[PDB]
Amino acid sequence: EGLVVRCIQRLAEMCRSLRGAARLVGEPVLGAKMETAATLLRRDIVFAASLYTQ
RNA sequence: UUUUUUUUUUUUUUUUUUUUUUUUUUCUCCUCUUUUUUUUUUUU
Repeated sequence: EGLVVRCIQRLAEMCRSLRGAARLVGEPVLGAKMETAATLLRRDIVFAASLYTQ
């Protein structure tokens, strides 16, 4: 479980960039379930990162 | 005997206003028959 988190943070970027395409076309049927997936993907272990964040 | 790298949730907020129910039409139009008009009066 070292490459899973990197694959996750790679997936979340394309899901964040598909919103601009769904908005450009004008088809919010997919842009709504994609927004729900985007908010459904953000966990807390992903953002742990390093020790002295703050 | 299969390594290394590919960022992410738009920025903004400390704007004034001194009125008052309604609201706006419909034309001129042959009234039939015993009468002058009876009448005080008293019992409420």
